[PDB]
Amino acid sequence: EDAELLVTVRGGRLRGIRLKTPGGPVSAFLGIPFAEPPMGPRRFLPPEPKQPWSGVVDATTFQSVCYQYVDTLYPGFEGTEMWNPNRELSEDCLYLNVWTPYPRPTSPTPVLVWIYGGGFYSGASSLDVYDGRFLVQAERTVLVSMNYRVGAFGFLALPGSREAPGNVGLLDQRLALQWVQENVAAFGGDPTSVTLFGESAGAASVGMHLLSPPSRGLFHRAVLQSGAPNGPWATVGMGEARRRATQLAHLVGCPPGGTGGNDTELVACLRTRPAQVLVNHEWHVLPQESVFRFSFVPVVDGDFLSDTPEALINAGDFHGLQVLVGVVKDEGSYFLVYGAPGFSKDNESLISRAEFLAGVRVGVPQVSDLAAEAVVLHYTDWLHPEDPARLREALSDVVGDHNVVCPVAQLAGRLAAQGARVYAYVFEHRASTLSWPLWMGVPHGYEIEFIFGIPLDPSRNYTAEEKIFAQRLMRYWANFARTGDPNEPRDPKAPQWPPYTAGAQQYVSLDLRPLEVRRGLRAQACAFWNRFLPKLLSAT
Amino acid sequence: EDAELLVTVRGGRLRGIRLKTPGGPVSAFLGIPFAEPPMGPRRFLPPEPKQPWSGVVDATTFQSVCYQYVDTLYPGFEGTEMWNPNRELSEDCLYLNVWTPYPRPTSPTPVLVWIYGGGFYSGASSLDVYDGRFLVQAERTVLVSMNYRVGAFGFLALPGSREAPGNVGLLDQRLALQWVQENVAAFGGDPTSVTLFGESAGAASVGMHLLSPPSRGLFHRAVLQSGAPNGPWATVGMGEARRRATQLAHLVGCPPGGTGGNDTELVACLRTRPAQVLVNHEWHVLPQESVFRFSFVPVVDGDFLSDTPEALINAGDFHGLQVLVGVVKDEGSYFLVYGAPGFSKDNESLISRAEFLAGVRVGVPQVSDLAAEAVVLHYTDWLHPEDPARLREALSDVVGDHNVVCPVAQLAGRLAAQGARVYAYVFEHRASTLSWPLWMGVPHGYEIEFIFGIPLDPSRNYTAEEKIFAQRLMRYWANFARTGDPNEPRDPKAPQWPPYTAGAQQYVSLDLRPLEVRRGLRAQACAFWNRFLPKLLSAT
Ligand SMILES: NC(=O)c1cc[n+](CCCn2ccnc2/C=N/O)cc1
Ligand SMILES: NC(=O)c1cc[n+](CCCn2ccnc2/C=N/O)cc1
Repeated sequence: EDAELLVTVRGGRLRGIRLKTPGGPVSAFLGIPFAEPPMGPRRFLPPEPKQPWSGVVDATTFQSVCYQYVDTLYPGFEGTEMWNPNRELSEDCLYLNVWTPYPRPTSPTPVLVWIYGGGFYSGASSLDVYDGRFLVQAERTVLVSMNYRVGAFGFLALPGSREAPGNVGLLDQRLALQWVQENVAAFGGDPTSVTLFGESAGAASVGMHLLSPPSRGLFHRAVLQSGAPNGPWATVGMGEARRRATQLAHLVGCPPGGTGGNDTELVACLRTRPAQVLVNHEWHVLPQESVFRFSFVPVVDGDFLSDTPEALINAGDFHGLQVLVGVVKDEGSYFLVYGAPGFSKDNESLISRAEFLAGVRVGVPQVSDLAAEAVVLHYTDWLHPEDPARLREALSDVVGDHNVVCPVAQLAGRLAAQGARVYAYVFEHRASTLSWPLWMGVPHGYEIEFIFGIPLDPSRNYTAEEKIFAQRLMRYWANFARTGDPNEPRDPKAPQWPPYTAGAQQYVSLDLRPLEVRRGLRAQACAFWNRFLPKLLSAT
Repeated sequence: EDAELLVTVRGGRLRGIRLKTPGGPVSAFLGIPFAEPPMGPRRFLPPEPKQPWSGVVDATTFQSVCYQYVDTLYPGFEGTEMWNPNRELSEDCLYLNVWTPYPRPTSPTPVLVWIYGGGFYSGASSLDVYDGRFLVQAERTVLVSMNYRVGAFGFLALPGSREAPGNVGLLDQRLALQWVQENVAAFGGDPTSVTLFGESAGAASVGMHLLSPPSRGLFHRAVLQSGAPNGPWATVGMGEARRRATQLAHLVGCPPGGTGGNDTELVACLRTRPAQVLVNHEWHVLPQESVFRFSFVPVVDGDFLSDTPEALINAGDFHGLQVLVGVVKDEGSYFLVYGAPGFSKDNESLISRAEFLAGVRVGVPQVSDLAAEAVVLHYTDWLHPEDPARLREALSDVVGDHNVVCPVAQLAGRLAAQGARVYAYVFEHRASTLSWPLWMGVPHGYEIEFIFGIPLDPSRNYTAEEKIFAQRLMRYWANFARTGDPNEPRDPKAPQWPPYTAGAQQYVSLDLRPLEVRRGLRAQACAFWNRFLPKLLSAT
């Protein structure tokens, strides 16, 4: 037994495991319980801190994945199954993982806290692409990642009641952040240099912690990848959250016909149902047929979020804060094979204009007929209004701009103009091992494997240029964690990454080629979403 | 060493296995290849007989399941998992199984041949509910069950071409019937007393072998359980079969962008696609939103079926043939949860009047607005036209009568009036271990476990009375297989089972109570489907 695999924390002792990288070993502590199991009477309730334990807790393997829907659209397909749970499903899932270099750093080291995405209905910290053994070995930093409750178990909200207050999945993340403040020093980490970074729903979660006062004192830097809290999918109304929760209870037989009419007996009936029963009816509570919309998401309850995320961003101070935001080239292509008519991953998806007009109503739900007419005007090439290849790219840009790119550009503009130093990027490299069709380009979620240094894994068929590209990306994220600046504090030979300002709107392209500075995060297209369309809906 | 576990057939030698029953041992020969693997260039082609092999083929375990869609509507639910494949999926699946008593019968024994159901898109002969160790031990008969290609691999039809002629899944069953004629004597079976029996799509398959001359001379008695070849779901036209096959090719990228669209190049493109790719787009070719409809079913091609099953039944002679038909009480309740609005297995499914009107358009597709009005009249109790419990039962009877009961009642009428001795039953016992909700009553598919003597398995939690009831049904089915008459030839004390005639229309009820003769297989309801509705559609 080695001396660096035994660590004592405020709850007790843990035995870690020594992972192996092509360039040196690394210590890991996988499966640390940071909360009591939210089972039985504690379902839908905020997390309670883990009670101290006797003996040594085995932290050599990942723990259970929180109960979640499992994607069955393309069974056996690598592109979809790489995001499915790789452990057993259980409500006993509130566990975090810590990677630390070997030998353990004798000086305090910056800490990176990863929050997985998955539309607030799925995801796990044990996926292969979230392996932090390569980022910790190459850049000698401390990586922490936790599981949080997703779906109804983490975001079912009956606003007003105390049996289902909502946003408990966000409280799972906050409790894990407090755990890092109280225990990351035992692993060689600096609790005064914590960098939150997440992707999609994790990026939205990172943004919601910026807007929540109790969570702001737990980290110092933020990285939002392909997501933002002001997105049209990230939050839901107090009344809509009550309707979605009530219909879910109706589908599972709650309340028993017909006694009961208050939230106390409604939640009491939900707590008796098996976990899989609630999951099988999760998608049946959405109001409309749509893509990029999810049943149970964070709610604006006045507690965790005192107001809407857009309001908190406009009227907030962000001085002394470094933020790194960015998107991929084709944000919307991934979500079109999940409901848009005429789209299939097994053909070229050469849609007609009739299918394009129907896809706009699916990609942009809850809009008037006039608002839909404005969308098809701005995204139609009127020289070739019937070209299937251009209509395919157009609908991909419609979903991408409406859901990811423009809410990110809106957030990045307000952050830089209110004190924060913001850096922006656009990931434009398609991995050579990508199993999705070519017409999707660089889809949503496929920059994560390069940030985590997955191409360094010799058992995978990546190219030599992609391995160098992975190390360069790991340097950017690490430099931003230590200094708050992605540039190398002493490098003059490499091109510089200029900050993003509301006026110049400068960003860089991440590719196999060196850095290239550009201007405008789709400024012309996002002016329609952020400026005009709000006013087009105010007048019905 | 047991000598009765080594059998030589016309292809080679086989090593069997001796299974255990609470009343004695039984020899089993599971996984006997009866055809060459239909892979590569043989996909969509008729089966070729298995060429003789050297050595000894191991017949001690079930072989692979044919490629098929897997139900993911209720993951982990016993009611649906029990029909999913229990072996690896592979196109190498043409294997049959033989159960024979120990000691091997020294006299020729009648042979039962089982054909599984599953809407021609799924099913396997290796399911636990199809285990023939109990029927063979208790009644000392020979039970044979085979796999046949389902879905597109067994019923994709481009009529006209020889690259995808259609009905090859039915030809897989015929080749297994010819195998029984040539080799069942080696197991102690009588090839002059072969009794076909299937359920749902298997029952329709048994009915289609009665109407095909080449298959007629391979068996002598037939049992059709909850299915008939004249059902609105069992067949499809040559034009519709071409449209469904062409769209499936389009969804998988066939033909390539700029290639000719003839049948030779189209089937050649489908043979290059992986098996799972064709399965993932199987349900995307149905024309309308409907229940109890399946993509690739047998086609009326003029070869296997010279005319429609309805025509061949009317213009056919059935003298010297004993048929046993029957249905369960609640045939339609199972299919409601797959798409009828307001239906869910986890609540009471107390639908409204508006949901009932929408469910009629789903349960009875392809009909005009006036035809749907007539269905609403016959199945609405106008004294309580909005009672949710009565509307739930009404839509269950709508789907049950339209798809199962009335197509069965018409088949039994024309058979008895044209020389065949027909016996009819109605299964009315709900199993005590049934996991489906109580409002479904006796769902479709849950009499099979009692015919196969599953309650005799000690590991199951069935009641004592259900074991005696299982032995009764095994006696009825065996007596029919032996003599063509389900009644006991030695016991005049038990109530007799009278034949079904076109005038008296007599049947019996099967439950824990003794036999009870009734009259009319939904005579008033089926007169609407079999007599009036065809005339209502002729005048549009
Ligand atoms: N069982 C169903 O009918 C069903 C419907 C919709 N979904 C939503 C798929 C997820 N999705 C939709 C739009 N974008 C996404 C995200 N995919 O990662 C799943 C299942
Ligand atoms: N949304 C889908 O991908 C889909 C899956 C399965 N189906 C068919 C389910 C099975 N079924 C439908 C109607 N009747 C049945 C019988 N099931 O046993 C339809 C659509």
